[PDB]
Amino acid sequence: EEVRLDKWLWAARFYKTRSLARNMVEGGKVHYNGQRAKPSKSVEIGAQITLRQGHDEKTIIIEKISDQRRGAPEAQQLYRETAKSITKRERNAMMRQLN
Amino acid sequence: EEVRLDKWLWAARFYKTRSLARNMVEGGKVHYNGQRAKPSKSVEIGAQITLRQGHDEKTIIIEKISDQRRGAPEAQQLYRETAKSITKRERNAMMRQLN
Amino acid sequence: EEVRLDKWLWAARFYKTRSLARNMVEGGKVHYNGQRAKPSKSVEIGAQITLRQGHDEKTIIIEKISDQRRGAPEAQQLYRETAKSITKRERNAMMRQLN
Repeated sequence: EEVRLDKWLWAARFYKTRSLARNMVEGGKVHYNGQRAKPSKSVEIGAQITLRQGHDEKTIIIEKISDQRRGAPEAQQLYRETAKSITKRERNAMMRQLN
Repeated sequence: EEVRLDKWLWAARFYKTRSLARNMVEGGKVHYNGQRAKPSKSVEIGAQITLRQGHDEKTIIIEKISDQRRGAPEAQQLYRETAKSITKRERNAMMRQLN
Repeated sequence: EEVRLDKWLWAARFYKTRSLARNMVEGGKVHYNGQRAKPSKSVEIGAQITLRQGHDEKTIIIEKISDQRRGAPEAQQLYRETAKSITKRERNAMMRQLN
């Protein structure tokens, strides 16, 4: 019911290890509702996370709270990425091919 | 718990002001479950809104009912845009200047 | 509410008849959490369904459980498609007759 942001990011399979997720938050690469955050902050439903994956930026809305890391098909249910983020993500994807 | 459509649209930050939202609903530029509606209609969870935000059309599903207009990061949780609406917005968009 | 994968797929308007839906699961054309399934498997919220529609594949998450096939505006609320599935569809799309 109460889970840390680093934990949650890990449970959602955004980062491979719990350490990587906690390093990523701490290095300011993850926002929570548009701000820098602690990795021990407890996640809320309807919160906005903005995170960096490889070269992508993703903004996702927390749908659900788990402290368990599960198979890929089963982790997706915790979050939806905004339409904003998707189009924006693929537009920069494009550009790199054209470069 | 009971919120007007014009109000909801304002809270969701689709229109900047409440008054413009009611003018938009009155002018048929907003659909509620594929039909024209009154701006005083009480919103439901899981309802379909179709609206024009500029030169685009957006179809979104109400995720959450609030009567509070809040910051941009916090308004996104009220709705998700359909896969249909997204692909279609992007279809017509990159259509406009290659023209 | 206890609903078949069968009925659910039909209620969400993925396949036009209840029989076609039962046939698609039975022919292995529908995955449930990355596996082949019985069309009698009871559907759960947050489950991952991967299905063949046209020449496309779609990955969606169960948002809601209904056993009622309702109007198109009203069915969309049972499910969301992942961003991944969306980009994958349009990638294989654009790539199609651009050929």
